[PDB]
Amino acid sequence: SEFSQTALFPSLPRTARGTAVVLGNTPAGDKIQYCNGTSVYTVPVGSLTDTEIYTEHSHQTTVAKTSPSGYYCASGDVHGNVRIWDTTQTTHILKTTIPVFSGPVKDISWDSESKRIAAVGEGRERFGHVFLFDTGTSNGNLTGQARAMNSVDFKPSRPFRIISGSDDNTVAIFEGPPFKFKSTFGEHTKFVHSVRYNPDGSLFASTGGDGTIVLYNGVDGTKTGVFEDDSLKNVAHSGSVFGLTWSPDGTKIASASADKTIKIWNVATLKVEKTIPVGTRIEDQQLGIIWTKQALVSISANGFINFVNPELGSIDQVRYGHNKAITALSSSADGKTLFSADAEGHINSWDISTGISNRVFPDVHATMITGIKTTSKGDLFTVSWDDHLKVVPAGGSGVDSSKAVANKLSSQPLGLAVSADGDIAVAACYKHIAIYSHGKLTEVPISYNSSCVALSNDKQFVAVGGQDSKVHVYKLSGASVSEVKTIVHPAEITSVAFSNNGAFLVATDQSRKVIPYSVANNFELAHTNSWTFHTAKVACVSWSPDNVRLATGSLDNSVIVWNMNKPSDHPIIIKGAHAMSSVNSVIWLNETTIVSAGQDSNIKFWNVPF
Repeated sequence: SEFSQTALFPSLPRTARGTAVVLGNTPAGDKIQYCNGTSVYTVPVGSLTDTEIYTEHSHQTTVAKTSPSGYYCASGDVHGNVRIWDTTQTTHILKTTIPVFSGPVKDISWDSESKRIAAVGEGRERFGHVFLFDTGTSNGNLTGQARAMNSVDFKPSRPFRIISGSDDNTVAIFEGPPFKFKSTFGEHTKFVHSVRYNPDGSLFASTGGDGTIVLYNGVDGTKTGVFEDDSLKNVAHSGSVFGLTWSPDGTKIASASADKTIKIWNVATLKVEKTIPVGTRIEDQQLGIIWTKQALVSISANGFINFVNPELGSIDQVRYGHNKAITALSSSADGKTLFSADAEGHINSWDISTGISNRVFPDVHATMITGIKTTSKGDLFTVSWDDHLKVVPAGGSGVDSSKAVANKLSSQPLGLAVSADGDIAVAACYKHIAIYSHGKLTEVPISYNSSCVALSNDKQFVAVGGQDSKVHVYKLSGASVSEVKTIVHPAEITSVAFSNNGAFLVATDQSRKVIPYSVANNFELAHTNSWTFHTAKVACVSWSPDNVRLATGSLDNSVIVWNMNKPSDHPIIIKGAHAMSSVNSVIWLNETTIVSAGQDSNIKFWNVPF
């Protein structure tokens, strides 16, 4: 009512080296599903801003699958929980939730009728469970394999069957309902990571650590062939195969491997038609893959989403982003570009209007970036816990990190402020106020530990928040500072910002207070009202271009919009702006538009009318 979300640049899937990423998809195949944090993402192969998120799991999400009917989605987590919910409405009403076993769910499978669900993983009491979706009633017994079950799939045609892959190196097949163990197959010599039936259920294939792909008769599970690459010796891949998927017509199979390639195989000839190399880096290993009626997607170890053109044997599109906590944002002066930085030093550029992303490479930092700022000349200023302040030139690749000027800092940078043109940059460090201008770094030692910084638009003031529960305001001339005000807070300062017109300075502290000061009144309190609505640490603050409204992001998952003109009015509270996640950064793109980023790797845009 008082606000609405206009867009989302979604988190990439969570990844773990040498671990499979299982994807789900909608009936039309127009959208895929994957997980990060405690959420389930439904990403369209069409849009880049209309992804949908479902965040009701209380534990780290592992896999999510939408029913053939398309009305429901069954998602599991590391604790063995499987939630079944409506995907059609913004309410996502829970139909059923059930703890299938004590341990992480690794894969889930809906049956053709959308009446049954099979879940496999690492339980103490069992590695798999099959039950009716609406009632939660057991539909059989998946006992049979000795170790964790990594993959599971229903035979889409009658007579119904269920196949599974396990860490015991075996493939198992069950018949029913009620489902019961039928047989085990031992073609594989290492962990089985993926087992899948073709669209008509006449056949299914398996693959895993041994790098081989075996083909089987869908009803009895008798081996009918193996896919081998003529360029290799009796194997399909030169390393572990984390997943395989069938083309819509069932004539081809695509596999994703640790050998950094995606291969398209012809089912009839059992030969590889095309090998699609992603790159030479360990980040290029392929950990998951899925072929829908509208797209073939493969996931890199770095989280990137690769759209494959099976016909041309090439990568059509690649979506970048983040799967680790976003820690800083900056938007271009012209409002067309947004830069985002994360806890692991990765930076992405985004076209604000389209959502198209670009990953800065090589990385500007190998660790935690606590500040980033773009300037009117394309330069990109950054500070990181590798104790450096770097300036990266622009649009030649867009940001040739390869030509960034690095400057070692004396102490850890916790905040960054840079003038519009990049003439002056100031970094609040643990034991210094670092100033960079005209290619020279000057570091003023301070007797307190700073926590944040803000530079006034006219470049005359520098406000430094401190762990001494004080806001130190200085008049700046070159790298020479003169303190003109020391503002006392009841707790440690967490963030600061000057309004564009320089009329106000706002500071937030660990007591959860948000306090603005009148610069014209020598930094005296602008109002007596207590703006203490956040129920958790305030992590960031930013002013609207109107110099009246401001916004704060907090560890309590919300963004709050404050109004300097009506201090006693209740503020606008976007509750759960970033569900189960802290809002680390916020910026006003215009008088009624805010962009937020959180620990959840999500970047959200909000419209907040006057």
